[PDB]
Amino acid sequence: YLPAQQIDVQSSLLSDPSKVAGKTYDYIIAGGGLTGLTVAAKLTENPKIKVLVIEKGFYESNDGAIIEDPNAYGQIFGTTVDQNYLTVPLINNRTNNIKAGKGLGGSTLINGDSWTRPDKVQIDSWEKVFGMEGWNWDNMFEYMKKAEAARTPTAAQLAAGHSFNATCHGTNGTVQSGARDNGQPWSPIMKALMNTVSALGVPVQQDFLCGHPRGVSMIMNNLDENQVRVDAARAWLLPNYQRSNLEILTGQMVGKVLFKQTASGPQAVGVNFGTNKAVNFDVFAKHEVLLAAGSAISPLILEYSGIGLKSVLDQANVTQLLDLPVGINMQDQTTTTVSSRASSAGAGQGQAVFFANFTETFGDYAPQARDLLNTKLDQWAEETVARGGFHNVTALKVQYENYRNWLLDEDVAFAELFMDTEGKINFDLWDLIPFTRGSVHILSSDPYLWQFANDPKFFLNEFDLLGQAAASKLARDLTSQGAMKEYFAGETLPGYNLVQNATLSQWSDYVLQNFRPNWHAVSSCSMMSRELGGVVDATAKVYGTQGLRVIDGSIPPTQVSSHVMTIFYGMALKVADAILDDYAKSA
Amino acid sequence: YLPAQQIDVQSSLLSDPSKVAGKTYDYIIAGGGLTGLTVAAKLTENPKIKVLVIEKGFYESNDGAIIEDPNAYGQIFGTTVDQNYLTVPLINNRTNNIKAGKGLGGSTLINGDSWTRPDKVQIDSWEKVFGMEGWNWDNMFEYMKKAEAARTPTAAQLAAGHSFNATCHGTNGTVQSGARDNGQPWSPIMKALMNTVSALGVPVQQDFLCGHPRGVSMIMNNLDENQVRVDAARAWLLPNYQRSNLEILTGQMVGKVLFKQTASGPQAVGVNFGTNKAVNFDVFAKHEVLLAAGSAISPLILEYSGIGLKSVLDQANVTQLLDLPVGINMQDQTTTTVSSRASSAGAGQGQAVFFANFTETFGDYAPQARDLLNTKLDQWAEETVARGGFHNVTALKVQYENYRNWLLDEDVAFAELFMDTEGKINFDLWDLIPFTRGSVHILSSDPYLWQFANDPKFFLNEFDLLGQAAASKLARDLTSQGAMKEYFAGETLPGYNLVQNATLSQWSDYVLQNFRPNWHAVSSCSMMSRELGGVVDATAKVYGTQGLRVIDGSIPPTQVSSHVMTIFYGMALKVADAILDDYAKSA
Ligand SMILES: *[C@@H]1O[C@H](CO)[C@@H](O[C@@H]2O[C@H](CO)[C@@H](O[C@@H]3O[C@H](CO)[C@@H](O)[C@H](O[C@H]4O[C@H](CO)[C@@H](O)[C@H](O)[C@@H]4O[C@H]4O[C@H](CO)[C@@H](O)[C@H](O)[C@@H]4O)[C@@H]3O)[C@H](O)[C@H]2NC(C)=O)[C@H](O)[C@H]1NC(C)=O
Ligand SMILES: *[C@@H]1O[C@H](CO)[C@@H](O[C@@H]2O[C@H](CO)[C@@H](O[C@@H]3O[C@H](CO)[C@@H](O)[C@H](O[C@H]4O[C@H](CO)[C@@H](O)[C@H](O)[C@@H]4O[C@H]4O[C@H](CO)[C@@H](O)[C@H](O)[C@@H]4O)[C@@H]3O)[C@H](O)[C@H]2NC(C)=O)[C@H](O)[C@H]1NC(C)=O
Ligand SMILES: Cc1cc2nc3c(=O)[nH]c(=O)nc-3n(C[C@H](O)[C@H](O)[C@H](O)COP(=O)(O)OP(=O)(O)OC[C@H]3O[C@@H](n4cnc5c(N)ncnc54)[C@H](O)[C@@H]3O)c2cc1C
Ligand SMILES: Cc1cc2nc3c(=O)[nH]c(=O)nc-3n(C[C@H](O)[C@H](O)[C@H](O)COP(=O)(O)OP(=O)(O)OC[C@H]3O[C@@H](n4cnc5c(N)ncnc54)[C@H](O)[C@@H]3O)c2cc1C
Ligand SMILES: *[C@@H]1O[C@H](CO)[C@@H](O[C@@H]2O[C@H](CO)[C@@H](O)[C@H](O)[C@H]2NC(C)=O)[C@H](O)[C@H]1NC(C)=O
Ligand SMILES: *[C@@H]1O[C@H](CO)[C@@H](O[C@@H]2O[C@H](CO)[C@@H](O)[C@H](O)[C@H]2NC(C)=O)[C@H](O)[C@H]1NC(C)=O
Ligand SMILES: *[C@@H]1O[C@H](CO)[C@@H](O)[C@H](O)[C@H]1NC(C)=O
Ligand SMILES: *[C@@H]1O[C@H](CO)[C@@H](O)[C@H](O)[C@H]1NC(C)=O
Ligand SMILES: *[C@@H]1O[C@H](CO)[C@@H](O)[C@H](O)[C@H]1NC(C)=O
Ligand SMILES: *[C@@H]1O[C@H](CO)[C@@H](O)[C@H](O)[C@H]1NC(C)=O
Repeated sequence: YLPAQQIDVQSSLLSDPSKVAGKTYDYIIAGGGLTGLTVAAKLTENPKIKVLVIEKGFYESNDGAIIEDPNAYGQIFGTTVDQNYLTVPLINNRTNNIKAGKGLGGSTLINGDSWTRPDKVQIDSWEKVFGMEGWNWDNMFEYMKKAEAARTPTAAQLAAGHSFNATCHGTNGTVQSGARDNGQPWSPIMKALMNTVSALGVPVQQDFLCGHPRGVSMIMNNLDENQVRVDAARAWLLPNYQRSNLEILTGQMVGKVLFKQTASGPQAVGVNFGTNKAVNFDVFAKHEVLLAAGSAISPLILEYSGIGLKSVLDQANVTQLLDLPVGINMQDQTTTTVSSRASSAGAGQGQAVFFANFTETFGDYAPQARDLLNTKLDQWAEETVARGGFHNVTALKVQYENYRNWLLDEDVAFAELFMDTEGKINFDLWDLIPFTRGSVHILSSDPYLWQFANDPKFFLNEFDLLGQAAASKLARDLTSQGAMKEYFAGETLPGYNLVQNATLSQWSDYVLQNFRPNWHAVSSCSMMSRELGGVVDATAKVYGTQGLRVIDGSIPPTQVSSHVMTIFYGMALKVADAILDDYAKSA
Repeated sequence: YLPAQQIDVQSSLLSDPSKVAGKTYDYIIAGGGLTGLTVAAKLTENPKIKVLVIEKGFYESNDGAIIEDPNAYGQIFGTTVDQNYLTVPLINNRTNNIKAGKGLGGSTLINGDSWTRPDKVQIDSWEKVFGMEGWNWDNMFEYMKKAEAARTPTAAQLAAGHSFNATCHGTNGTVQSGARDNGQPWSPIMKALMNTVSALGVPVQQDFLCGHPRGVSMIMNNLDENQVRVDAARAWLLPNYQRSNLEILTGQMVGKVLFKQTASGPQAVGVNFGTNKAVNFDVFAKHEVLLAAGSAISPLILEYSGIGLKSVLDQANVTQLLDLPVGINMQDQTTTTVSSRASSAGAGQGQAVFFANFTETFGDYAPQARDLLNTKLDQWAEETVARGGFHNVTALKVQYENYRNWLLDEDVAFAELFMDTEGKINFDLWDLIPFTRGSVHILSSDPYLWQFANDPKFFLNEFDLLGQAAASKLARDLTSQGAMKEYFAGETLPGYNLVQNATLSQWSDYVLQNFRPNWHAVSSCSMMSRELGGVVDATAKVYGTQGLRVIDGSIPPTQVSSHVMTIFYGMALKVADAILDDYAKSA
């Protein structure tokens, strides 16, 4: 990594709210994150469309290594670029922190840069199970390829374990992708891990952009040729910020959507934005207001605007405009870490990802886990609804059956074991397919206080705890197994904190105390049929409203066995097309 | 509590940075918290003194119950009024959150409202040991009384356990103080606790405003007659915000102090403030720049400005202007909670505080603890300096000896067991007098990124851990002892998480995993002689600089066996007098 030249984009953007207050744009986008900027860029390709992006943070892509270098991952946490949202006290009786980016590019500023794609069956379920017409793998694959420009791996990258299936990578898109390569010798552990699991009959070197992410592979990252993080601002704003029809207001928060009443429901006419209950401004949209503030916030903006569950709104003292199941169905994953020291021979760079299916994760407990899936769905659905994770047991059962189908019938990756080397055998791992459903709701009426109860309800579903415990056990087992054993130089985490012969039950206890949110919450404004409990339709329009869409990570109706940037970019592009279709239909 | 109609002070304050950018004020106060507002109010009593307060947050005193009602304590955590600073990963390998207020009044907006005063010997040591002229109990007692307007407890409050030594309470000051009374029947547990410890020879009903806070008493709160939290904005800004010479810029952060080089060192000439590396402005001070951004932030502002330890500034890429031990010596306390359910008879409202001295805290381990204090000071001092908590072992040993003196010779309260009732026997407790010394340093040069390493170094000193373990055991033991037993309905925390017969060693392991910061960090810019490692002198001037003072919680050179609002108000008043003395000397 070399700190190259960075355009000071911020100095050409707006930071004075009085410059936009009371103005009228075609579209107002709340949140200049992944989806917000993608859509902003696509909308402003048409010179007649004036778009205002209101972003809480600022331009941070020129911050140097802490943002630009993928290898500095994590150092930005705790800075002003980290939203650092606080959850309610979780199952272990501690609040947890939600990492999320604050600044143009949102969480793409601070993420791990892992570039993989969901399983075809997961995206197909959006159309086939959730009724979202056109949201299927074939369509999304095209949009996902359209978003990226992949570079093929070098010889050393291939030898380290990379495997590139050229049919799955777009080569002409906006977001560059390629193998992370920090200049260090390649650790042999990625290959060792592949050799270990391939001896168990686990697929290896499947290209994770191809539709069936399974087994152990090295992955692409969203890095340019200079190994610079291609956050969404760099990809979509940097090239386009001089467009006169694209206005970016930084340092300001959208608090609520402004509506006018029509015969066909509330029509969004603008937003109230600002920084405080007494420092806020109205700004108007001729066409639509697009919420792209991230899955933790977009539901809140709706609730602050009077759209949400009456029970939530009443408690918050917000007059209800529309009853919609906003802020429920939220699905984040639980992450645990199993870390071991690698021998000197195992030193070097490299990450490998193991997308373990149901049986690989559960191993000898597979039969028992299968029995639970086959018999407890109704009970789990009832309990999830009872704790406020969802509102319609029948509709939730559909989701559970969908996940069950994936896990037992479709060989979908259940757990992701993310291995980092750099002198260790470090596994960050998470059960990808939670049965728990969480909630994210406002607690009071002033949007600028941002008083919310963000409750992912981790491990309130027993299967998620078992799944995480089994995945964690698997990481430990894999580390001192087969070819991996050669490089194993002692476990440090849990290390002495958990007996080496730990059973699934002991791992469960350990995991309950030592997990963190995966910070990949989705489905807080679920895009699914209204009858299934959706908040937004297939064009991301909030049901019962006009001129209002939620276009971010709040809308995926399911978790995916993948890193979400790819699908979110594809989703943002698809939604931009829908918005533009509507624009064209108004003359 | 009853929500009354509140004045919208925010609308009369500044939120546009362009309105102050480039102006010259007499004084610029970075941080409109407890000390910042107190000083700003005192300085602007003189109509010719133009003061600018730059506050990161806004006016929040009219937010309703979440701020105004002391009984809503903690609901504000996680909102925009909570700084929610992240520490580095602590001894338990978890980062922890630092609650701190963000808005006019700072942490007085979100605090527990406990109004108690330090021990006379602790304040006397500032002058006697640390060499800070005029900083002694007699002087501070008067200043502390001048800040407050106390109400005597009612008959019911007295019968519940209140006790007042009228000679210690100011009755004409600005911050009202009185018994919290939420209208509920008084729990009998405060009296039961007093009866329990009084059987053991522990003092009860000592007035904790009188100089020797010891034993179990009920305490005053900073509440007006309407039971409204008297935060510092309410007390000092609300009455005075129409002053034409008092300008408050909200929503902006001071990032660094601007200096002009003189013969006698750097002269502060103003500050750079704003919200981002590319969105910031300069504003100038004719007289002085006063840092009052809180003990977690003032040291950082100095470091961002080039004042601090070379090793820190080099790592952060900040050119050093002055080498001073900024951001070390930091002392926060560790808090643990021992919570038990109370029988129905113990129901009701009421808080009681046990200021436990050394022997009461350690009980049977007293002899062993005393041995540690008598023999390990030098070792601890070396180890504290080695881990970066301080820079001069000899000077640190002075602090250690001072603390040892307090504990062993002066009967100073060593641990505070803060009891809440309301259906429980809930003890939040902390060792008040830490031997550990933490650090708080910038990690990079952009102030607006706020990339820092806030490291309280909790439990890196063995005595602190022992002290916290012993205090925690004491809380458990007291709960089911003597008169307390009647109301004891079973422990819930640690409850099953720690065996009921837990030894001190088992408590230590427990405490290590289950503690939180007390959020009372002081001494990050210690007010002590330069030779002892001071950052500011007895008039709060940063050594080696002109026109620059640190006037907040960063400056107390020692922890105090008390809630700090009282002493911080007293300190701010004393510092205001020092500032005005200098103002007068410049014509
Ligand atoms: C906070 O986090 C830090 C950092 O992670 C924790 O500190 C690390 O703690 C781990 C232990 O949990 C420790 O790892 C040991 O390192 C030793 C080298 O100094 C190794 O000898 C040791 O290996 C043995 O134990 C492993 C774990 O059980 C086995 O996997 C391994 O094969 C080894 O087992 C052999 O030896 C043991 C002797 O204990 C014997 O009983 C076995 O049967 C077998 O013969 C560990 O790998 C790290 O060195 C620590 N330090 C750092 C910086 O990493 C700290 O514990 C955490 N604190 C809390 C409160 O959680
Ligand atoms: C997260 O926090 C929640 C909330 O605090 C935790 O849930 C609470 O957990 C505690 C236990 O740790 C539990 O308290 C028990 O409640 C029971 C009633 O429901 C009581 O019967 C029980 O009392 C016995 O145990 C206490 C603790 O040891 C003793 O102090 C007490 O005297 C009792 O012990 C006597 O009785 C038993 C048999 O009854 C005997 O064997 C003993 O030797 C002795 O004679 C506890 O008070 C709370 O009910 C839980 N729930 C709530 C809502 O508070 C949760 O565990 C935490 N989660 C994690 C992961 O840490
Ligand atoms: C720690 C972490 C690691 C991750 N690692 C990976 C990875 O390795 N691979 C991967 O593919 N994905 C990863 N992700 C996920 C990916 O970054 C997110 O899914 C993606 O950025 C979500 O896009 P979005 O548009 O939904 O929201 P975001 O990108 O979060 O953007 C939302 C934007 O809204 C702004 N905002 C918030 N509130 C308001 C308001 N009230 N008004 C105006 N603006 C507001 C925020 O500042 C932000 O810029 C990671 C995310 C995190 C947090
Ligand atoms: C959770 C909690 C509970 C507490 N309970 C009690 C109690 O019960 N009794 C008691 O006596 N004390 C209590 N305190 C302690 C008391 O509230 C604090 O000690 C006191 O407010 C510290 O005053 P200060 O002036 O140092 O800083 P603060 O009051 O914190 O004020 C600092 C101010 O600076 C602002 N600021 C921060 N960074 C910047 C920047 N870069 N530029 C401009 N402004 C900035 C902050 O927004 C804030 O308003 C508690 C504190 C906390 C956090
Ligand atoms: C999960 O993938 C495994 C491959 O790793 C699938 O195949 C079975 O693998 C298990 C152990 O890994 C073996 O016991 C079986 O013998 C394998 N099958 C055959 C035909 O050999 C397994 O089917 C996948 N699970 C699901 C639910 O799809
Ligand atoms: C801690 O306070 C205890 C009281 O709980 C002190 O003990 C009393 O000390 C006085 C002497 O000043 C004696 O007259 C009493 O008989 C003592 N006995 C007890 C156990 O009550 C104790 O001295 C204090 N400890 C320190 C270190 O000051
Ligand atoms: C290659 O990609 C195609 C889709 O284009 C997919 O069908 C096939 O399974 C992929 N193979 C591997 C090994 O990734
Ligand atoms: C509950 O969800 C099921 C499945 O979508 C649906 O058939 C039913 O209409 C929903 N119930 C109501 C009353 O909406
Ligand atoms: C009463 O307060 C005075 C200080 O004003 C103090 O000197 C005296 O000791 C106090 N009395 C008791 C009993 O604490
Ligand atoms: C170390 O501290 C001691 C005690 O204050 C002092 O005498 C000595 O001068 C200090 N520092 C230096 C620079 O040596």
